[PDB]
Amino acid sequence: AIYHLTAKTGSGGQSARAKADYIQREGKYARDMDEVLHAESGHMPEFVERPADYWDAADLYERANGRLFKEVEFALPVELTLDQQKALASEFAQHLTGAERLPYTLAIHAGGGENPHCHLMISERINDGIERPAAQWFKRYNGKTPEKGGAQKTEALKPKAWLEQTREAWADHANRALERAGH
Ligand SMILES: [Mn+2]
Ligand SMILES: [Mn+2]
Ligand SMILES: [Mn+2]
Repeated sequence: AIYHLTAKTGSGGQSARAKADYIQREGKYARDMDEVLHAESGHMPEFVERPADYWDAADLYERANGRLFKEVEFALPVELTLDQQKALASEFAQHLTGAERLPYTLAIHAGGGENPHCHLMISERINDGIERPAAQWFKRYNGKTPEKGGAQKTEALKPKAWLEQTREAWADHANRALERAGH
């Protein structure tokens, strides 16, 4: 079957922290988590103690005309069990952020019960393993001396072909998961 996937960037009055708290049902929404079946983040730099700490910095330090994150949304196969959905979502997140270790946060939602879906926000900053304070992470990159500037930005999510290529990738992933699940 077809599992539609869409995507958009957040710079108008978009707040990374608010978005992260909403999809994970954290913070103010801590008293309404039934909609969240799973949540996970990855590739977070050392200064981050909690995923939200990364989004807080992004909101407090990224320049106005900067890309706070790329939000991706995709439906999950209903036949799959929750564990199978968890593995699939994680697997696909790695597919999009694993090469360049782009920090990300994803959450799986129980759309009613007939429409399970996944929200995934990707930070377009390359984690090179070099420690940088929160106030320095989003500064401009310094090619000559990486440790003295911000994390380098990635252009991998900007190409025009990226959307359909991601859809084809998601399809290949969902399909693969379905067959080895018996379906
Ligand atoms: Mn892959
Ligand atoms: Mn990884
Ligand atoms: Mn949702």
